[PDB]
Amino acid sequence: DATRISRSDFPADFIMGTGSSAYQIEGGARDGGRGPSIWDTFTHRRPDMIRGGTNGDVAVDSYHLYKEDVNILKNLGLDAYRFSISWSRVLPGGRLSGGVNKEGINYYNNLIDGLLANGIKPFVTLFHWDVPQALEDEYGGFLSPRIVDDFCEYAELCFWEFGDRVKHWMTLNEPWTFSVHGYATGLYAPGRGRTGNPGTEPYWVTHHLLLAHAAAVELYKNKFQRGQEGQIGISHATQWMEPWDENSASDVEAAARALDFMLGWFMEPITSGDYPKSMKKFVGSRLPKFSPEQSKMLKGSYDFVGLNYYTASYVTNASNFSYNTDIHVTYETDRNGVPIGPQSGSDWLLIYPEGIRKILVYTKKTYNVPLIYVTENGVDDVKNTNLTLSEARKDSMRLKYLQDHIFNVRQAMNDGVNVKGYFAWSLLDNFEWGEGYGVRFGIIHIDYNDNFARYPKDSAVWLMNSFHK
Ligand SMILES: OC[C@@H]1[C@@H](O)[C@H](O)[C@@H](O)[C@@H]1NCC1CCCCC1
Repeated sequence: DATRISRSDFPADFIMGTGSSAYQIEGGARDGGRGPSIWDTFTHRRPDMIRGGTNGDVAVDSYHLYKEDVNILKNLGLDAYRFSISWSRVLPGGRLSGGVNKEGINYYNNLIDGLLANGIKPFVTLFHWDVPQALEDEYGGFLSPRIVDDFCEYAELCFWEFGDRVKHWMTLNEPWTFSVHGYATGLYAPGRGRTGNPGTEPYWVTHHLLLAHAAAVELYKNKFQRGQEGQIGISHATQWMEPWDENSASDVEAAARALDFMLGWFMEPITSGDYPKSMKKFVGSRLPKFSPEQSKMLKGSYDFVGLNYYTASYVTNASNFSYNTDIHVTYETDRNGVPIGPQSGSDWLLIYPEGIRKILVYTKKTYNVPLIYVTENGVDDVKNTNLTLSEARKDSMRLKYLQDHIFNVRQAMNDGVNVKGYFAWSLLDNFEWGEGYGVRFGIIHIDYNDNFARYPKDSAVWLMNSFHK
């Protein structure tokens, strides 16, 4: 019975928490010296790409309301909190010569300090998609190898300013999503590929993302880790991939190829220093090569890996060039009119709790990761502006979703997966990228009509009751 899952089913030192990213919650987009990110620009110049034409100028105003969020996190009672630093908040021009923003540094110090004063461990992501527009404009951001050294300078600033208090770092969050939705489908910032080339740019972007991650890891391990004694890893997008027909060799290979193109793309480089065999074969000359020094730097470049999980799909074989077609699979939601899971508030999120278990087991089996966190797992409310607060806060479906997924994490730990922590996504309803504000992922409700007033959902209350202390 999943409804009974609690902290006493986990080791005493198992880490529970919640999450956010800077662009999605902070606001103060031009306050306290922040420079623009590619997401400010995308939402400003291309509001048609956003459901409701909205943007993160104000988001849910966590920049000004940080003390209120810390009070929420204290009452919630979980050990940890995962957030990202906005690169163009601390470095408005992305590179050092664009200026060092002291006030932006003070904001993160205030947040870290409030978190530690309340017994909450900060888990901090350097890059959650908000590339400085200055670097995007000067040289194409992640399209250019120039991004590697600038990300390193930025990482080093953060390690220096915060590393005495921050002990868990992640270089990147979902570089998969960043690369694919930014450069293959062109639906997320910087909006390319839909002037862009979905057949070449996602592979260059991912290549530079990997090299940025490698160089920041090397920087931390060689220059900060002995003095600061923290850990550094990375968070990856995952989706469970199931063969459509369990007895079809062709579907078994296709589901594995889908895993290769989503997770393997990033996991194999940090495991053996090269891309998956299947990507080499299907992408060919369009997949960049790592130099021997790059391979050596990438291999084993983490102290832990976080996985982000939402949903699952059946997979079968497919029937000029583009990342989406290179995978050579067709996704399927149903077997004989039975969907793999029911929909959440979003039609792409089919609830399949076993998938987080299979994705954990798969990651240990294939990549032999010694330390794994679930860095994101969560579900969105059905869209409804007709509900009063007593009704909107009864998130039965999210409560069941978390219970079921956390139960599956425990199952994966019984299978031998060394999971060290689990972070629900998200702490607050927030800006859901291309979907804007209508998609609510929070365990804490936001009232968009009244200065983003916070109110806990039943899921938050159950997390506190079941997992506090
Ligand atoms: O959309 C849910 C969260 C975001 O709010 C967060 O910024 C990000 O890390 C994660 N991506 C979901 C993931 C991305 C594309 C395929 C669907 C599922």
